[PDB]
Amino acid sequence: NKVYLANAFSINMLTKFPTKVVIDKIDRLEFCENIDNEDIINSIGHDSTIQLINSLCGTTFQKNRVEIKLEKEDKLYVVQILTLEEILKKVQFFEIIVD
Amino acid sequence: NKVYLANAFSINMLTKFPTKVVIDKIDRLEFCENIDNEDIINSIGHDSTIQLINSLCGTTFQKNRVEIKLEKEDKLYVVQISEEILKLYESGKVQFFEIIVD
Repeated sequence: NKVYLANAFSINMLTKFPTKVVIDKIDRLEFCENIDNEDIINSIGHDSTIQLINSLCGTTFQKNRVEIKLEKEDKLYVVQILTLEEILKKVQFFEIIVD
Repeated sequence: NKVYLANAFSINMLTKFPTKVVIDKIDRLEFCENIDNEDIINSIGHDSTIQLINSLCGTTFQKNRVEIKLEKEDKLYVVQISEEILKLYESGKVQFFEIIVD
């Protein structure tokens, strides 16, 4: 089981077919809880994104692009849409689980 | 139920959460067989993509842009884009996918 963070989900991440995926819209509390750990693989490359999540979840990610390829049992966490004030200002958080 | 034709899949297309989708990579034969039908809903807005599909499947779609909103049981057929359109399809950068929603 590996767990990724990105700004979107794409069909291009899936390796095996046919594949079942469960998708849920989650709140900021759930989102910050599950991304705040050592094993999560960050694939968000825009700094403004990286700041937005570091501000709202009090984490320390650095902009790091990776081409992620999801396998059975992998999880993907997605944020969709600076300084503190701006970040507080529209945003959604999703959880994607592969089977 | 509704069946769409698109050039992308997006989380915003889903109406209820949590939701499950089954995704399959299909070949040209199954793709063209499933979109060559009366009640399909064409969401593709570019002419490049639409003549490419028509060339390949022998269909006669038109550039029609729509906001897709998938509910339970709806199906989506996607042409996934990873001179300009021909380069991608013959570079091995265009693939075809079946998405059934739950």
